[PDB]
This record gives sequence, C-alpha cells and structure tokens, in this order.
Amino acid sequence: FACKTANGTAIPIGGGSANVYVNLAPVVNVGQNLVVDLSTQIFCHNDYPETITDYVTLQRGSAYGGVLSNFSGTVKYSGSSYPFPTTSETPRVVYNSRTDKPWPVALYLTPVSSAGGVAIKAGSLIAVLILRQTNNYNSDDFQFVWNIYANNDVVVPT
Ligand SMILES: OC[C@H]1O[C@H](CCCc2cccc3ccccc23)[C@@H](O)[C@@H](O)[C@@H]1O
Ligand code: NI
Repeated sequence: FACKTANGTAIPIGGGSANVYVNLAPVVNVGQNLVVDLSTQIFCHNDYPETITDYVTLQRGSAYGGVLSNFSGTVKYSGSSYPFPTTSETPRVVYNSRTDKPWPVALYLTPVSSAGGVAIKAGSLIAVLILRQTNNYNSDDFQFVWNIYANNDVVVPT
C-alpha cells in the first residue's frame, strides 16, 4: 500500500510524510464555506489486492495557523461528516485494487466572526491529515501524514 499526489510526490510502502499545497478561494465571507477537496490530489493503491485487503482511515485531522484561529470546520470522509479538527478516528475505507483510487477527504471551513483581513497566509500550514493503513494479512499499521499548505492568501471581508 502506498500513496501519491497529482503532479507531486509519493509516500512509499510503510508510511511517512508529505507536503501538499492547495488552492483556496481568495475571498470567503462569514457564512460561506472554503472547500478543500483532497480527493483530486491524494491517491492510494493496494499492492497485492488478490491476497490482501487494505483498510484506510482518517485517524486524525488537525488545524494550524489561520485555519485554527479564524475558521470552524467539518471534514467529509467517504460520504460521512465529522467535526474538524477531528474527535475520533473514522470508519475504514477498503483499498482492493492496484489502480490508483482517491483518498476521499474534504475540508469544509467557514470563517468565525472574529475573522477579517487576511485570515490564511499564502504558503502557511493550514492542516494535517493522518491516513492510517492496516490490512487483513499481517500486523502492518502505518501512518501516512499529509501536511496541507495554503497556496494563496484567503481574505475574510470586513
Ligand atoms: O497493499 C498490500 C500490502 O502491500 C505491502 C507488503 C506486502 C508484501 C509482502 C510481504 C511478505 C509476504 C507477502 C506475501 C504475499 C504478498 C506480499 C507479501 C504493505 O504495504 C502492506 O501493508 C500492504 O497491506
Ligand atoms: Ni505500488
């Protein structure tokens, strides 16, 4: 089991870390959502689908910088929604193919009332998403750690 990003980088068999940049709407008001859909960026696959089933969870989701201070959020993982930052590990998604499949994670961030001005700085760390992978074969239990960086400024109009 391993993962990669679109025109980007890879995390190999056995886990590791990688940095991911995301495009963000440049202006968002109180009451509107920034949607950060990572499923167009992170893709994972099973390396032996004929004898092994891989199980993949969102173990944890954490907010940093401008998101942590100026936004409340939810996360959607494979059709279900959770608070963001997260309060527990999700149910699992099955990886049963050698073909790249998206990692179905999306952040929904809404500015808090105290947000105004540049609420997220370009190039700043906004979130960490941990992918935890296990299987039905052995005791492999691996973390794939995705550091999410803002590509651009996000302004909350006053
Ligand atoms: O995605 C399927 C699996 O692929 C890798 C390792 C499988 C390699 C392997 C090791 C020892 C005995 C094997 C016997 C048959 C097939 C693979 C074997 C690891 O990423 C596992 O965590 C993962 O569950
Ligand atoms: Ni592979």
